[PDB]
Amino acid sequence: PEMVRGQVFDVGPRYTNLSYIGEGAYGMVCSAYDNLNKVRVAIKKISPFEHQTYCQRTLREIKILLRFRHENIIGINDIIRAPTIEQMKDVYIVQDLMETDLYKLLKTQHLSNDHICYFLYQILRGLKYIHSANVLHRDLKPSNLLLNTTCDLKICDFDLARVADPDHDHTGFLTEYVATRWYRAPEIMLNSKGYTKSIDIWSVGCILAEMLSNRPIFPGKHYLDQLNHILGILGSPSQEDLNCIINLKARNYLLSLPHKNKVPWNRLFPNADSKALDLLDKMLTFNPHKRIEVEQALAHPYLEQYYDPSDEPIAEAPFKFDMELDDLPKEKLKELIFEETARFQPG
Ligand SMILES: O=C(Nc1ccc2n[nH]c(-c3ccncc3)c2c1)[C@@H]1CCN(CC(=O)N2CCN(c3ccc(-c4ncccn4)cc3)CC2)C1
Repeated sequence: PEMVRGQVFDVGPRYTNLSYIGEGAYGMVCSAYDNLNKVRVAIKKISPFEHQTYCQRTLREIKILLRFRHENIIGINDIIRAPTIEQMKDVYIVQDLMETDLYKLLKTQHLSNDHICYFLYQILRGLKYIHSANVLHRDLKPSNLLLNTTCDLKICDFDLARVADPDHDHTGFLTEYVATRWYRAPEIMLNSKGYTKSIDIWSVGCILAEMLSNRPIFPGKHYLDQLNHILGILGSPSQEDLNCIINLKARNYLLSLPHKNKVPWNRLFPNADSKALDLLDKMLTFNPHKRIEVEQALAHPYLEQYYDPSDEPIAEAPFKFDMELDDLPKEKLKELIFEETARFQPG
């Protein structure tokens, strides 16, 4: 078994000639040569079985991507693991190899408007399909948007994805959250568990702003500083939005703040297209109930050159009910991971 940066990649006969891409808490991602399709692929080695939370995230990643088939969503081409549950210690997930991600691209290049427009179109096209399956991505950010030189974009990383549950979205003020700080909607800090589609639209708004200036729009240094950044640009919420805030503590907090005027989008982004900023405004709407939905965003004048509902497919088989992985022990989750990966075994 070949080694990369001091890690055993036991991918067997089908995959050889490895090369390091990146790393994270999840494990390591590498490029490899596929000996059955004759093309280079991405392979990531995951070792989650010692903790329930790592098993939940691994089962979410696998279960969702196996049920999706869309041009703007990374697939899972193969999964390698041991023939028995007793011997399964690692899981290797094989995916299409891309050239870079939007995080890396924005460090080296300023994007023209027509690149921004096409990338935004693909993000929303993929998100329409996700949301049509009643699924929430919950961690959209530049490093989860994969790109190639032909400018194809694919959304990856569904380890925080959940089935939408608007009836159980409520939570208290300043409730802990797992998804990436800078892309969190204001309601996450005020009254929301991130169980509605609107959570993803806010993240897309953040990504659009980031493509317009090569800098994150709301770079909070810590948890409440994230809401300081959001309110710093959006200004004080309206009386109507305060009347929608649910929590006594959230309402008291917002009423205690000095009045702050809205920073105009054309001052933050003086060289941006006016239609891009009108769409940005609608995605970065404070009240999640008034925030634009994915189908409305695709229909916005900024994306009119690409908008074609007949070429923006939806899911055939939406997730009807919640996955219910929150109260399952790590041993049960290992069994489910084993069962979900069975279709890739020889025999
Ligand atoms: O899918 C992912 N990345 C991909 C995919 C295909 C690509 N093709 N081309 C590229 C590419 C990117 C950049 N530049 C050039 C090319 C790809 C990148 C990322 C990598 C990780 N993945 C999520 C994931 O697989 N999981 C969620 C987290 N989970 C998890 C979390 C933590 C731990 C953990 N274990 C031990 C200690 C601490 N934490 C274990 C499991 C494992 C499953 C999202």
